Amino acid sequence: PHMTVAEDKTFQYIRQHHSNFSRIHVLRILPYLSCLTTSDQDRLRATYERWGNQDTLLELFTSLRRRNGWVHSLIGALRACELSGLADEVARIYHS
Repeated sequence: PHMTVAEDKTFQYIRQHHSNFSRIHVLRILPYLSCLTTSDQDRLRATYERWGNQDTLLELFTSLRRRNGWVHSLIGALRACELSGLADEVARIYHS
């Protein structure tokens, strides 16, 4: 019963507006996402190498969604990676 209404709403927003998020660079954002496990990190770096940014970004969001507090992890990480506008939009949806 983990996932909250706000989390789901946020995930669905990112899904519907995925092209808004295309300038995330997966490799740069990964170490900031403290909600990911070391195993998650390992797998996502290896996924990136094989499939590239665009497909790995899809996998990143579904990977995030399985973890505690991913929304706030993502918001923090977006700010840390010079994407504060994306952070603001995500926070706005979460609190809506």
